[PDB]
Order: sequence, then structure tokens, then C-alpha cells
Amino acid sequence: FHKIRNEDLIFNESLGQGTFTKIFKGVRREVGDYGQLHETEVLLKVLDKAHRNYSESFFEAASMMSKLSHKHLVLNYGVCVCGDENILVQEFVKFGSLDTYLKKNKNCINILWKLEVAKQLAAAMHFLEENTLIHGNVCAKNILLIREEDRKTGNPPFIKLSDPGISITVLPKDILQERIPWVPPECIENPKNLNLATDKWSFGTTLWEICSGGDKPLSALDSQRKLQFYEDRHQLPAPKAAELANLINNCMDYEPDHRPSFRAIIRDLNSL
Ligand SMILES: Nc1nc(Nc2ccc(S(N)(=O)=O)cc2)nn1C(=O)Nc1ccccc1
Repeated sequence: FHKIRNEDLIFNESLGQGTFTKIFKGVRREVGDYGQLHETEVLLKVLDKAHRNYSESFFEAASMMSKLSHKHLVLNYGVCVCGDENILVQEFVKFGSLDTYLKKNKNCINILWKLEVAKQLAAAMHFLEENTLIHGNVCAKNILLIREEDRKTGNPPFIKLSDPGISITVLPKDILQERIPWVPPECIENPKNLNLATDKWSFGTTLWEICSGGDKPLSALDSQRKLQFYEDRHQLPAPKAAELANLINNCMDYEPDHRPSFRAIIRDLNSL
């Protein structure tokens, strides 16, 4: 990763929290192309000081994805490790995370919008699968909306997939349980079962989010009941707008070897 000076970063408003992280809008002063000076809007992800021992995982997450370049993967500018903080410096996406966008705009989001966003997320995951790179935390909060749909110009929305954060292979067990049903059943059994097939299951959970206007699946269940949901081999309920429900259930297959490839997933989506 490129090293960025603390002196060149300005922290502005808080944009919320992630797992053991705090998120801020900021500005980076930099010399750009042709030697021209720029002040660039950035997203700053800050690892909690009391959790500095997760920094290896925090940064290995961002590093692995940033060794590949793709139009549907978020751009990382570098890191700032000046002094006591661990900071990931990332492109600032105008419209933020998909989960809060769906909640605030669920009135004005139709099947064609959901299908376009689903196709774009599948394209990103197909790219990862072809490169045998595991993401490990596919979810609507980790989808960023670069551009809104503009029917007046026939422009579709455009999304990017963010970095996965601290791996489920090092997180506390109670956090993994709270992440049911994004974390697949085999990873609750053994977090070291993390595999390419992990991302197929979470992709299904994420489609459910996209179809449910920002609702969180199984949010009414506490962690003990989320565990028993998997023990009883239940599936999620079909969303009210059910056009994608069969694809959701096909992806959320309790047998990891039976989950469809992303090529097959893209073929399905192209049939609707
Ligand atoms: N790269 C990036 N850009 C933005 N932009 C943004 C814009 C507007 C809003 S708001 N509150 O006005 O709706 C919030 C955020 N967010 N972001 C990001 O990575 N978020 C994130 C993802 C996963 C976990 C934690 C944080």
C-alpha cells in the first residue's frame, strides 16, 4: 500500500461505524497528474485503538483486493499509519452504502433497478471467482452506490463492492453469530471453512436485502435463535417482490458444493 502522511489528511464528519472501525469523510492534499496540487474527498476507515491487534487482518483485507483492478471494486488510495492510528484511505463514493439507500428510497426502487444492481454485483463476484479470491463479507452495507439511476438519460445505477474488513477467521464467535444469515452455516461450524463457496451463500443473502427495501433478514431473532435457524435448516422467506426468490434460495444452499457458479448465476439473471 502507498503510505500517506497524517499531515496531508483532514478528518471531517463521522459517517458511522463498522466492525471495530469508525468511518469519516475527509480531504487528502496531494500532488496529482502533471504536478498539479489537489484536495481530494476521501473515505477514512479507522481501526479502533483498543483493537489494534486486528490491524493485520484489517489491512490484509484491503490489500488482497487492491492487487486486482476492476470497475466494480472500490479503489484504495493507501494507508496512514502515522503514530498510533491505523487508517485506510479509500475513494469517497457519493451516495454511500446500499443498505441505507434501499431504506430511504424503497418507495422509488423497482424490479429493473434491483436486477441491474444484482447483475453488477454478480459481475464483480465472477471476476473474484475467476481469480480464486475470496471476499468473505458480501452484504448490502458493503455495496457502494457511485451513481443513481437517471431514466431521463437511460442511465442505470452503478455500484462498487467495498473491502471485506476484518476476516471472519479471526473475529469473536458472538460477532459471527450476529452476522447470521450472511455468514454461511459451514463457517458457523468452523470459520476456517471459508471458501469461494462462502461468497455464493452471502451473495444470496445480499440479493434478499436488495429485494427487501433495506430490511435485515432474521433481525427479530437473537443470536441463540439464529443458531437454531441453521440447525433446523430453514431458508429465508421470499421477499414481497419475489422475482429473485428462487435465485436467493439456490445460492443459499446448505451444501456448499451445490451452490451455483457465478457464471450460472449471471445466466439466470439474464433470463429475467
Ligand atoms: N468508500 C465509501 N464512500 C462512502 N460514502 C458515503 C457517502 C454518503 C454517506 S451518508 N451517511 O451521507 O448516507 C455515507 C457514506 N462510504 N464508503 C464506505 O466505504 N462506507 C463503508 C462501507 C462498509 C463499512 C463501513 C463503511
